[PDB]
Amino acid sequence: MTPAVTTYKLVINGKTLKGETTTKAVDAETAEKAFKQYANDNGVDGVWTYDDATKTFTVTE
Repeated sequence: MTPAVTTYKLVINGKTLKGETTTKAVDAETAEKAFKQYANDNGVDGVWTYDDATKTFTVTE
C-alpha cells in the first residue's frame, strides 16, 4: 500500500509575506519541517501554532 498522506495548511501572517500555502505529508512533524523550511527560505521569523484538529499551522511575525 502507499502511505496515507494528509494535506496540511500554513496560514502566514508575515511582515511582507501573507496568505496560505499547503503541503502533503505522512505526519505533522514532516509537514512542520517543510513549512519551517519554507518560512526560512522566505525570510519569515515568527511564532507558530499547530492545531491537530484542522491540520493547520500558523506563523505570525
